[PDB]
Amino acid sequence: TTFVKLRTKAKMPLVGLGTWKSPPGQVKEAVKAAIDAGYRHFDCAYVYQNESEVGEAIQEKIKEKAVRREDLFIVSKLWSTFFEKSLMKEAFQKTLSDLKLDYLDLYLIHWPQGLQAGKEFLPKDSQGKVLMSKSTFLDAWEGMEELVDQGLVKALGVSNFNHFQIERLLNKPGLKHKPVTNQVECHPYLTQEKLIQYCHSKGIAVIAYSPLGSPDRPYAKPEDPVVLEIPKIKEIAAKHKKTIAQVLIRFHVQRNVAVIPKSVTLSHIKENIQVFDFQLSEEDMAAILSLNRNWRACGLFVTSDEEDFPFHEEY
Ligand SMILES: NC(=O)c1ccc[n+]([C@@H]2O[C@H](COP(=O)([O-])OP(=O)(O)OC[C@H]3O[C@@H](n4cnc5c(N)ncnc54)[C@H](OP(=O)(O)O)[C@@H]3O)[C@@H](O)[C@H]2O)c1
Repeated sequence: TTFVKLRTKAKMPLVGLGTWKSPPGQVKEAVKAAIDAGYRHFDCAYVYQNESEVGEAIQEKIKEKAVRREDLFIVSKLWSTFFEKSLMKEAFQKTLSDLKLDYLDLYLIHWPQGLQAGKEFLPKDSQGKVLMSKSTFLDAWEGMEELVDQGLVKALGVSNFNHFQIERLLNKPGLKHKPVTNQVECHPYLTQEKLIQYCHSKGIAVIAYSPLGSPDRPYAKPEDPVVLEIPKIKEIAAKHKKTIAQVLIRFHVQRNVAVIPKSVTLSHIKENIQVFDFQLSEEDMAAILSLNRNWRACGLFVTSDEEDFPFHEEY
């Protein structure tokens, strides 16, 4: 109930703790507090640059006997400047080393377009144009598959992929490890009906991020739709004696979609996991689903004209 079983028949907890934009130090405390509140799924990434702080938190809770490594699901992601196999292996060893773990439960392609290798996460030319690499997500996957055969990663997945891109991966000549999740932005204004149906029927679980609409996001504008403030959510929240955020998170759990709300605030961290004590009615689920406007806050929009750009397609 609190988990979705992957194609491997590993259990992925339905609620996890997101880590993007959590500052260093705040993150170590946030992860400690989350473990204490019963979180077992953690989502971290090389490009966040806070993995070391996550790793400290986990090591300390394991040392203290609060949790066993086998009951944690720890996810990280390969950034798009490291698609080329040797660079992939270096990036990965740094992620695993920062996290202080012997293996990851899940390793994701972060973004389907490859970017030029170098020190910058977002390489630009003198003009300020983003530079792409020659390596594709299929090249990166061949590299990642070796991690699985090695026991360093239990399963591979993708993030921000459309269904044609997943098909291409599923139809890759010589594919060894099928992807087990697709981690995409998901909330009442971007429900992802078709993408979720596609994933579940292809052996692929879905992890929702930005379930709260990613308010901390740096480029938020007054004109943007406001996920927290959806009027129907307030109504449903009052009815169930839960918070608006709790309803936004349950909306994902109740569809058997994992969610990774981000928080470094203790009250919010404890509250976000209190979503296994109520059920949304069929009318409430239909009312939430009525809200999609296919609106996205998250992605690399500057590269929309470059070959691998996922958000052009319907799903
Ligand atoms: N491309 C990708 O694959 C990708 C992209 C973006 C994110 N992600 C992952 O998904 C996670 C979630 O995305 P997100 O971080 O963009 O946004 P989000 O989880 O929707 O929203 C986070 C924001 O909401 C606040 N918040 C959390 N709980 C709350 C509550 N109960 N009530 C009110 N406010 C609350 C947080 O502040 P406090 O911290 O103070 O609580 C933070 O400002 C990321 O951290 C990361 O792990 C993946």
